Amino acid sequence: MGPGFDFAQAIMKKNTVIARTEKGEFTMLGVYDRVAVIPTHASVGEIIYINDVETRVLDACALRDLTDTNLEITIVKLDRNQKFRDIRHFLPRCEDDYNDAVLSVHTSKFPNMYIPVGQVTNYGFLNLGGTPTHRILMYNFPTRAGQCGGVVTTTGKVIGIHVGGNGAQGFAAMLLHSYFTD
Ligand SMILES: COC(=O)CNC(=O)c1cc(C)on1
Ligand SMILES: COC(=O)CNC(=O)c1cc(C)on1
Repeated sequence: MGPGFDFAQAIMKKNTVIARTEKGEFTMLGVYDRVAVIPTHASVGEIIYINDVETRVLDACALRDLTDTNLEITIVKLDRNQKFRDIRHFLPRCEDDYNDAVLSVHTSKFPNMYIPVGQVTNYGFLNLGGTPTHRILMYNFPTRAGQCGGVVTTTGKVIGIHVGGNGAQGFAAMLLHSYFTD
């Protein structure tokens, strides 16, 4: 409807795939080459389905900060025959707050879904499903089962992936440029 949704759509149409693990179907953001991200609770294994194609996982790493605290981001390298458009220049360098964010989801259950979530708070520490987690972003939307791995954008920036909610607020893990230096 407006430039927030325009940026979000441009990211979904070229930089997302549907990832299936034993723990369900997730929106998965492709970042550069064959490298993508998914929430660590997806429990990526040796094989994953990508748009319903059996795909070998070449490498997967559950990120933690230098306090050895969960970040809830897994970086996956896929044995795929095609590279993602490089979107690393849209990743923030620092932890920050944001206005006017969009959460975008693409699965069999929720195709072409875009949610204007509004203001995003650098919340930081949260107990997420019993797991102490850092760098959590918070927004006041009653997000639901099926939105995990959804992409959080502003106009011009890709700032996080949706990892949970409590029924009133939703929670995302930050994406930082430093995660994807090669
Ligand atoms: C909204 O209430 C909160 O708990 C937010 N916490 C902070 O202020 C905070 C945490 C980190 C890291 O940087 N600022
Ligand atoms: C503050 O309330 C919560 O932490 C709600 N829990 C989740 O969002 C959650 C995510 C996963 C996986 O398992 N539980």
